[PDB]
Amino acid sequence: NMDVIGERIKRIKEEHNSTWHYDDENPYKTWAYHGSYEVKATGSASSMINGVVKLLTKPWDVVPMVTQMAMTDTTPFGQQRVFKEKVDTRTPRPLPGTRKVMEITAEWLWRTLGRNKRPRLCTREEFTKKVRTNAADSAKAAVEDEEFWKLVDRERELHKLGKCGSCVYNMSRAIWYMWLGVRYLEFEALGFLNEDHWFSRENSYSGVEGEGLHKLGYILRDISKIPGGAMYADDTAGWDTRITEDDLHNEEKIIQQMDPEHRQLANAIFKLTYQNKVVKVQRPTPTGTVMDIISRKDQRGSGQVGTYGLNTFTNMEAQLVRQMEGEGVLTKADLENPHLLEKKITQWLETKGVERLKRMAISGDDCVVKPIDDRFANALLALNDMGKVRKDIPQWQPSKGWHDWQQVPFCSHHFHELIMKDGRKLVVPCRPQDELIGRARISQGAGWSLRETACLGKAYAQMWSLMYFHRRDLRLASNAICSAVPVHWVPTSRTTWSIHAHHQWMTTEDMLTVWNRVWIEENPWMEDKTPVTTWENVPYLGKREDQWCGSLIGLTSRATWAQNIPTAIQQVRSLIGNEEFLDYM
Ligand SMILES: COc1cccc(S(=O)(=O)NC(=O)c2cc(-c3ccc(C#CCO)s3)c(OC)cc2OC)c1
Ligand SMILES: [Zn+2]
Ligand SMILES: [Zn+2]
Repeated sequence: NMDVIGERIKRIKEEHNSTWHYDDENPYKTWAYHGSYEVKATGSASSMINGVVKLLTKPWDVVPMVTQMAMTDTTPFGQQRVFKEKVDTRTPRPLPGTRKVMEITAEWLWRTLGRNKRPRLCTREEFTKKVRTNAADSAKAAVEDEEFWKLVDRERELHKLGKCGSCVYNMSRAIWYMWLGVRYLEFEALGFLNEDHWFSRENSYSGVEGEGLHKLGYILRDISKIPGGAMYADDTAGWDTRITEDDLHNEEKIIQQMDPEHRQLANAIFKLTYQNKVVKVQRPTPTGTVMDIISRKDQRGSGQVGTYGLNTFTNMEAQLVRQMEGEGVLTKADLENPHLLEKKITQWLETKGVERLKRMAISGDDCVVKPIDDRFANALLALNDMGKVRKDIPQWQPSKGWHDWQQVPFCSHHFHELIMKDGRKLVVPCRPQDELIGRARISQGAGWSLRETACLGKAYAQMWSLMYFHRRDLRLASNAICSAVPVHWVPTSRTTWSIHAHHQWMTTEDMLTVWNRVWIEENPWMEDKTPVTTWENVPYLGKREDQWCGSLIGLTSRATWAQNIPTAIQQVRSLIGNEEFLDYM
């Protein structure tokens, strides 16, 4: 194993020769520990509060879920405890028959995904445009520096020789150039999966990449029209820690479809930074803070370019295998059998495979499956054996599914069908309101002026008018924030990092205009393109559903808040100063 990771460790070792030591009190049990050196502690024990949102959401100052979100520890203490709880595990190797089925499904799935698309290398100018159309960070400074690209070419030459000198996963401008350089190289070799939308619904059948939150509900509603059993949405306990060496080897079959110059670089990414990895993690000691240098041959690194796509691929594969088990194609004896018959797996994939993928909505580790019948609830042999053990349920307890798509959890949301005053139906996204308010009340980082804080508040208020308008409290709060923040101020920073976020709320354009564009114009499931001219024609959940999902409607504190909200608006206005403001109440 030292033949792949050696050069990276030797460099860190040499660079930190003053403080390099082998700490014998290290907590690594499944990760290989190479040594430590001294660092300055990074992180915060709590999270910075957005005072603009907090002032306009008074009834939530006392809500437990709202307070909990305002915490979250990124210090070496918090960092060590998250590592201990999840990341320091070992997944038992899947049985020989399970490995055989997985391998056959992986080959077939890769041929299907690349039936119209051809893999290709991504470029410096693509990476440059992405960094630029995100920054408006020291990443835009690096991208503009020629010496950064020279380090990239040096590293790539080592990768062409099957060597790695500086691609280290992190749990001076030199270390940062090595980090951004590692991400460019990964973007170069595997970025095509994201950039050329290999996991779009049209290309993957089960995928939902590029759809966006406002469309996931409609996709769930279309899956419900297919004959079969209930809709299952089982959560995996730490999906990324459950990615095995057999998973990684199946994921790399994609290199067979690549041009030779591309294959070489993708192989270097797999073999050197996925199937082997050098990791840096901060640890508090009595003497101070240290950086630990660890390594391992499996698991997925969350902060990686290929993570979403390769997780979507492996989950699509794992769910097809569970469907085969559910249908009787895969038995307990088959899973234990190394000399298992490939023919029936092939026959099922070639005759039923695409139809079976159409029954699913898969986004990373997130899945919804509508099997042909309910035998699927008890088809747990392959799932547990593959290592995709379900979260908070005994291993052999049958899965509980839903006979109503509106009750199905997917991507931290559930989805409602609303009837508009004009008779038209909308499918809207919903999540517990405490999470939405809790998230909006968090400002990202320290040393942020009122302008930047208010603008982030406007971005959250505008995300709510576009996605969560059907929530009474959120439409009021959103109007209140847009009344307190100057009209010509542009929403800054991001409200979310989700791949399902398209950020149409990042504008000074009228929100009712953006609403019509998303929900009417661009909406393929809205046949009648008649615009909605007033927000009074933009619907709400029924009071009871609103209450079921976290609303404070019907509470005295909420009535007191709604009554006194112009007073709070004026206090934010008077503190921001003399600018142009608009009354939305
Ligand atoms: C990923 O892991 C996290 C962990 C903690 C925090 C966060 S976060 O605050 O940065 N984001 C979310 O909580 C969050 C947001 C969304 C969306 C919101 C609006 C959207 C739209 C549109 C139309 O284009 S999409 C979403 O949609 C599926 C899924 C999300 O989470 C699973 C993320
Ligand atoms: Zn490298
Ligand atoms: Zn809801």
